[PDB]
Amino acid sequence: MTMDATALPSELLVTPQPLVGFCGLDTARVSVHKAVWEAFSGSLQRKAADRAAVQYKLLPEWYHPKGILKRNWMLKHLHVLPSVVVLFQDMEWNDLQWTEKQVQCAAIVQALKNTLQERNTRLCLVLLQRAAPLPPGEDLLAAERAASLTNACGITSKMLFILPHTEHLTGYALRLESAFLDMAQSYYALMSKRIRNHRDQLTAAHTSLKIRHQFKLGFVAEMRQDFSTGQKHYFQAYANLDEIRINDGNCLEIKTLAGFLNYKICRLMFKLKTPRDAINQFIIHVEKHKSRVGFKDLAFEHHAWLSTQHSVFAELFCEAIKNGLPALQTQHPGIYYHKAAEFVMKRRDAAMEAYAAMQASSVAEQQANMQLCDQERSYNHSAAIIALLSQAMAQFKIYKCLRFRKKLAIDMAEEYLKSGDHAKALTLYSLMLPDYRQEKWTTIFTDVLLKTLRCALLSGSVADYIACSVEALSLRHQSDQSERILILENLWQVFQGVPPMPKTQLTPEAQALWTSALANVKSVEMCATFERVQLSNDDLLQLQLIVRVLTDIPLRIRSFHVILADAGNPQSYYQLFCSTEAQQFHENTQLRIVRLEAHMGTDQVAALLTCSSN
Repeated sequence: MTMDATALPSELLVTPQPLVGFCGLDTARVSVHKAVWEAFSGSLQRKAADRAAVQYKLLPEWYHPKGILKRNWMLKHLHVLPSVVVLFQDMEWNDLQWTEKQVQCAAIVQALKNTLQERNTRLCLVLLQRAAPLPPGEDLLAAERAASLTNACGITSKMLFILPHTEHLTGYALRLESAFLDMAQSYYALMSKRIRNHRDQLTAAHTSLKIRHQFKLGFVAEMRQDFSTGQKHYFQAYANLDEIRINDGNCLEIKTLAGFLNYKICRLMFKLKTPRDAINQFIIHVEKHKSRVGFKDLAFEHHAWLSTQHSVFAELFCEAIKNGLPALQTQHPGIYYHKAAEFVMKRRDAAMEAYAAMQASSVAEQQANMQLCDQERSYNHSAAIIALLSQAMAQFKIYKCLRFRKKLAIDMAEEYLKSGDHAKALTLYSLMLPDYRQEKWTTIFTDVLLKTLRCALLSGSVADYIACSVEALSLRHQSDQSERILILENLWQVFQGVPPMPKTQLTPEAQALWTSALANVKSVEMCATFERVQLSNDDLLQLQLIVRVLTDIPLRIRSFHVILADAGNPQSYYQLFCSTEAQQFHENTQLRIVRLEAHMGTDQVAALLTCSSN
């Protein structure tokens, strides 16, 4: 009435299936019963369609509805009440043991039916036989047994069954499956009759009860593989939810109900091979819900639910893929993963100012908001962003949308930086530079480059630091000149061991990081100019390579080395006296330079723009 219709998150996320249960038993009877139990699980072994959909639980102002009034009654409707109960003993004709088992089985099934009457589950009686098969029509004592047991508890003869050995037990377990299915379905149809005869009446326009009735009958139809009546009922329940215009800040219960039935309807669509329907539903719903909230909006609201909603819908997509629905994938494989990811980022941000407002001051219900603040503080982990982008990246790779994998990987790296775990971030950036450099998009390339330098300096990975710095040098004309100069001087500093000057930009811990390093770390665009390739019998070659500098700020002129190329035999412009080659070797000789060995100001470039052949 005033309480919530249903409060179960992730209700029956698993495929709803028929559920038959029966009384708990000791280890030795179940030890004889083993072969029967793995005969049951052979359906799990066999293909799912060959598997009977049933499952095994193995237990030990109008007036409100029965069994429907509560969400806990509802959860009971899930599993707590199997639609079939079967009492297990062995059927064994005997002399005195026969009578003893008669008396005891009669009494126990008597209590069992005393339990089962109100819950209306019918109690079918199936008994094991290890003895030789009985020819029907031969034993009149079997007839007396049937009479006595049937009159013991009112369970009819047809309900009674016999459990033979495996070669027959297989087919008879299967026909048992069929009978259990039939009587469960009869139960479910009856229970739906209950629902409908309740539905005819109304509690003077509450319609929450109506939603409960549709949702219960959704259980029923989903359960019975109808897949249709339930989804119609879900549609109608959601509609009547809508006609309930929001009274007040209690939009959250509405949104939760919406998400529940929304999952239900979408997945039921996916069961029915109606992807377009599902897509339109989920969009319609999510922007409806975006428009839903106006206030409070404690920034818990609209963020967590929306992210979870996208999450669930991508999960439904994956369910569809498991089914085999590629119509939705060929358009876009991992649609809502990274929308959910951006929503959880927004959620962390919202948490930031939620904190901030909590520092403002903190007479009714306010303590609840306080525990809310604390609980979302628990949520400040935001590794969920990482997981969501992980799934998004995988799914994007599934259909070759590499642009977005790169974008979401940079998002991963930047949140790693917010995570502080700059190491993984620099690993990502290290992988991500080459693709952009090939891509030539000169805007983005420097934009990621400055961040990559930031990661290198914080990490103290001086090798990557210098490499990305020198590639920035090669074409740094987009940025300001003095910054180029500072980069270069920091580079020389670190080649000869001096820490970089942005000391306030650095922290003592990172100081330790890169003071520690360089123990293993060892060893502007210009051109190689060879005057004479394909050497003849006698010649000489001097400094003809021309070291053009694209950077404005000059490279300091101290030294340089060129390593004599092994091709064949092992051996503002600045033109100088270096002039290595002055000797004679064998003819038909060519040359090719690995790296600059740039000892002008720096020791060496460590980045391969020392072209071999232009």
